[PDB]
Order: sequence, then C-alpha cells, then structure tokens
Amino acid sequence: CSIIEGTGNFDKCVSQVESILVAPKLPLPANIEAASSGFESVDQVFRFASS
Amino acid sequence: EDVRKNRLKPLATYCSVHNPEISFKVTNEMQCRENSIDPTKPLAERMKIENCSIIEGTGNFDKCVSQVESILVAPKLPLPANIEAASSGFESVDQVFRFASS
Repeated sequence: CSIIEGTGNFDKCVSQVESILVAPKLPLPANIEAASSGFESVDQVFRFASS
Repeated sequence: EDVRKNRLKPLATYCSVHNPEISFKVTNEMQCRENSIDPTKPLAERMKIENCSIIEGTGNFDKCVSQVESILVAPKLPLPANIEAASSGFESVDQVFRFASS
C-alpha cells in the first residue's frame, strides 16, 4: 500500500467500524480486563447487561 | 451409563454452542475444540469417545507423565472456563512458576 484514497461512503464506513472495532471475531489486543468482567467486545456489553 | 454420573458432563454442558460463553466468545469455542469437545454436536456426542469401545492399561509411567503434561499441565490453549486464572496472568499450571516464584 502506497496511497489512501477517500471514497466518502458512510454506510460502508459504519459496517467496517462494526466488524473491526465494535464486533470483531476475537477481542482487541490487551483487553483481558474487559474479558474477565465478561465482555470480549462493545456489542457484548448490551447483549449481556442493559439498563 | 448415567449421563450425570459421567466425569465429562460439566465440561460438555459448558462446551455448548447454546451457552452464551461459547456462541459469542470464539476464544472459548477454540478451547473446547482443542479438548476434542464439539459445542455444535449434541451432549451425548460430546461426552462420547468416538470410535472407541475398550480402554486397555499399558502401565507406562513415563508415557503417563508426558501425556498429563501436554493435556492438563501445559496445553496449547487454556483449559475451558479458566478466565479467572487468565485474568490474573496464568493460562496454565506451567505458567504459574515461569512468571511467579517463591
């Protein structure tokens, strides 16, 4: 990769943030503190605990 | 033959795809699969030792040590339901003395 080009597609930007940062396959590195409390990712927070 | 009076029952009940700790957490699913337990398959199939009818004793102690070592003491992934140990910084029994000694 040499250059990053902006496409400005918001719907594709949401779906990517979702799969990469919000709900990934494995938890994001150095998150053992979150995993110990019972949450691997951001999506798991509201699926297990709601208020 | 009693399913409850079987030593695998708590591990096979935990290692279930219907348990939110496996269906949502891939790390825990891989831990179960490493111990041959398939969480997708039914409970009877989970506790079942596939293609095995009789267990024969060979009495080899050195071979018995190397197996307990690779299976229970120092496995590839941590043994299922050990998030409490992993949080303190220990995946397995071998890691205890490699990180902390007294």
